[PDB]
Amino acid sequence: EEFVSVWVRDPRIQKEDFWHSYIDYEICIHTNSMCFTMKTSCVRRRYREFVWLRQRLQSNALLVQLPELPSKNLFFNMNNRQHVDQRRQGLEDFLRKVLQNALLLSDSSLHLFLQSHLNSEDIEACVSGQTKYSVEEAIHKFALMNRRFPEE
Amino acid sequence: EEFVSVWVRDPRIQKEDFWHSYIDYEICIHTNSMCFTMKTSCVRRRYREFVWLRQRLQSNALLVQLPELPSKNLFFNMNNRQHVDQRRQGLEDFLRKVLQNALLLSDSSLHLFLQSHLNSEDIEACVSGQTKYSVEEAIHKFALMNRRFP
Repeated sequence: EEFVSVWVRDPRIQKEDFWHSYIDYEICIHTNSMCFTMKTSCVRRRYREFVWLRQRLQSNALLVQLPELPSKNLFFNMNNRQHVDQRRQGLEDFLRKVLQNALLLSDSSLHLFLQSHLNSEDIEACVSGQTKYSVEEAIHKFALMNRRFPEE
Repeated sequence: EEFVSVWVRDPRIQKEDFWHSYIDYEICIHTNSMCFTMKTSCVRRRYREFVWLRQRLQSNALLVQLPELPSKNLFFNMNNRQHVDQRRQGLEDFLRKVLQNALLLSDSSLHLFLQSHLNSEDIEACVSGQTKYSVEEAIHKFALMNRRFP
């Protein structure tokens, strides 16, 4: 019987030796549902991308009540363990709830967010019909790159 | 439209401690079909397991002619680059033909052979209903273990 499971884990600093470092997380999906292209996926995303995601979803579903995100960057300090953990929990809760909703499950944005390398610009390009590649193509190409699959 | 692609590659010698040696191969599937559980898979199998597979398939589809397997087995010398290559080619051709056939595509044995770690004893157990886990379970657990998922 159909299930979908999601973990957010493994916080890591990025561009650490630059100005403009940021923290991102790993998002792992495991499902047996027809809804997803891949039954498993791990992808890395940061809070600002979750924000984009939330608002993208909100604007295609005016009547839907999106779940909360955890606290904003302004109130986030990576040296406070409790911060980084609260953020990860919150981002898990957010996705868990989102994924319980079939209308949202039907948004290619969410799928590309979860099962592709594409950033928000390209996601928007892709679901709006303006890229050479389809949504399925992008997802498959991510799995091949990501699983170091040989051949083609 | 739906596609399915298979490669057999990366022959390797397997040296269990003893005077025990064999070659196995990597079998990689890439598909976008609803027929398969996973859209990608890489698993390692050996010639003898193919032999098992072919007889198992033959016996659940008694009206289908199965493509042949490569036939030079006694002769075969795993230190002859060309022997091992001629094999892997044959095993690719075997699977490619097999997969073009929808009756065979609906045999769980094939799926477990391609998308799980289970060996033949367990495959048989599993498709017979004698294991605690289902077929879908075994395939999903393989992908999780294999993709180092938490």
